[PDB]
Amino acid sequence: AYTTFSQTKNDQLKEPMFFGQPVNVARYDQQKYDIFEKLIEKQLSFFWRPEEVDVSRDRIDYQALPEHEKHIFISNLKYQTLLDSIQGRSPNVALLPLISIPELETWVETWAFSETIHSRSYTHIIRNIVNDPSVVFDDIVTNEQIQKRAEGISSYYDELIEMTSYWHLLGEGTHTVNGKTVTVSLRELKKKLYLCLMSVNALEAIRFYVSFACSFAFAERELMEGNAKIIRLIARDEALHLTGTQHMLNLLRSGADDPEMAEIAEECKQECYDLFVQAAQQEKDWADYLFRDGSMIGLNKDILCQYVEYITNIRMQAVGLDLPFQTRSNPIPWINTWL
Amino acid sequence: AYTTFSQTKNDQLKEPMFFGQPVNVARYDQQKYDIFEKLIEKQLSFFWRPEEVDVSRDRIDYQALPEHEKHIFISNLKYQTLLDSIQGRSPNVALLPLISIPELETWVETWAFSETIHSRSYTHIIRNIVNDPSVVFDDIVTNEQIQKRAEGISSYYDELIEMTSYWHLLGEGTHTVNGKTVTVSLRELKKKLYLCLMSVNALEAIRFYVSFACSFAFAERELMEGNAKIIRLIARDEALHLTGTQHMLNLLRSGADDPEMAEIAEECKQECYDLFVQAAQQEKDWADYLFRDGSMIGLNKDILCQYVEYITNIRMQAVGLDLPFQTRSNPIPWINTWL
Ligand SMILES: [Fe+3]
Ligand SMILES: [Fe+3]
Ligand SMILES: [Fe+3]
Ligand SMILES: [Fe+3]
Repeated sequence: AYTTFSQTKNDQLKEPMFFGQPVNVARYDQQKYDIFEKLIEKQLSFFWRPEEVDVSRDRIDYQALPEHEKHIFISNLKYQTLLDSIQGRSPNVALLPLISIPELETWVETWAFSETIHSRSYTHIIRNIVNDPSVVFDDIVTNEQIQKRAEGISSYYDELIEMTSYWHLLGEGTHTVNGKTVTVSLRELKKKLYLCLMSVNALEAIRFYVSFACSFAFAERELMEGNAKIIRLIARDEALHLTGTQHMLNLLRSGADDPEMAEIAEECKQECYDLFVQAAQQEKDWADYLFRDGSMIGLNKDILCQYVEYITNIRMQAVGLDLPFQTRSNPIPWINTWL
Repeated sequence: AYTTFSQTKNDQLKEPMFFGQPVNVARYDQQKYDIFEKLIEKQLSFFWRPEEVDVSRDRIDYQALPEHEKHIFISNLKYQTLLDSIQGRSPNVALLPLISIPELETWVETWAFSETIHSRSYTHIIRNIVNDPSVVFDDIVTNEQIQKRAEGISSYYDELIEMTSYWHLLGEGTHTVNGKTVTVSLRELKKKLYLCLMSVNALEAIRFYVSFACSFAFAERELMEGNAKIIRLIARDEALHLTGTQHMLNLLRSGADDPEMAEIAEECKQECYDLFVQAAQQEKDWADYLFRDGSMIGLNKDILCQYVEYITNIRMQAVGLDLPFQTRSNPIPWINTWL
């Protein structure tokens, strides 16, 4: 059974990141892993609000864009909004119940919070460039291309949450539920967690960076400059987010936190590799949708797909996966000005 | 089954606050209840960090305090830390899975986040006034007086979470779990939610304000002035927090959100009244512990108990409960300078 204040006095410096005794006292004078304390402190130092960015020129730019360029821009913004709708809530609902050290617990809540600022900022942008935001927001849910990605990404979270509820209620073992063989295994729940974090790492480290390239390609043409300033702030946060999941995954991998996780991560490695490859392929297929009606100065299906391969290689190496693509230089080095 | 991105395109302006379709798209161009949008905007405008307050003089003050005055101060700070350890995590774990409108979802995550800043600020204070913070933080978990209050407060949250997991997995009905009669009723889950919010409202609106009086009584003597400046910031946040739960409770009460909740709230009213009375009595009994070794200029068991009765009456009226105590003027009007 899960509890919001566990009554056992435990040494929180010896707890594992996940699945230990739920955190009772929230204290910040000591850390098992100070990366999480440093990320909290940095995310707090970055605190920004969308309304401090002038987006008033972007309506004119948007109106002046050719129709296929509107399609590129607004499809990209709808996807970002989709992704951070998930990211605003899911770290809290999915990970918080499983965390057993206070610095990780507070990082996850600071992370999710910073995502709601991202979500609020996409509303600020949408409201300022179209006449009827409802059209945009409704299309996020019903768009065939977008909901393909939503269903895959949300399933990593949903499956972790469902298994968690079974574990908190039933505990480990083979259980009878209405006459069904429900086998609750902590090793399996640990696998769901590790895969979910891998999917979240691809989400922030690859999927959002593909979208940043689209946003900044407009800024390179001196268009949608209010949008670009916001995305600069979002990208600076995203670098913190993906660093956190990088450290979670690698600490789980190393056996330094939980020795059972090290062998789980090895049994999962082909699964994780494949999950990352499928995400990169999905992002490549998304560029076909973005550029279905034509391309724009500085960005097209070919260039963006090169960038998918380039960034996927970097992120996969950083979590110890093999590289799925040929090594290559950055095909859009102008993006570095914005990151 | 709970889902982090529900694929049905729903009119979020017609959803109920709780138990409807989980929020898919996070948008902020429209609200069913704009109180939650206003609270988000205000809490964001208040963003502060504990390290911008100078607490360097408080170690000297603390050292100069007589031993019973140290006991008053540090017991109060341990309780505040206890309470916001719970408040840092519990809104997210307990309420987020049940929310079906985006402005409420984002308020709850902003609320919980602001609580982690409160928790970080108590670490900042503790670290700066004692030599060994571990002694303080360990006593929060093992202190007989403190864990009485922790167990009661956390049980409202824990019971709501447990019933939620049953509801998401099993749905409504009479179910067989390992041969047990598990009756999942949404009417009963709604009752657990409404009582939990009542307990959270007493927590922020009464229990913390009793503790604010203790902190500010030192500031009135020109002692622990760094602590007092932090608690001023915390109290200004707390006024937003309790306003949110006030509106949640009253909207549930009125039947404007969910007509089934209106009749549930009426069937719960004696229970809620009693829960508030028990909390006020617990806070009165806490003053006996605070002042067990003596009192200080401006604050003693009698005065603080008067303030319990005074503030309890105000908060209970604001959520439509009858007043348990005689009407009385504010016994500590100097507290208004700090609030
Ligand atoms: Fe984001
Ligand atoms: Fe992110
Ligand atoms: Fe607080
Ligand atoms: Fe609060």
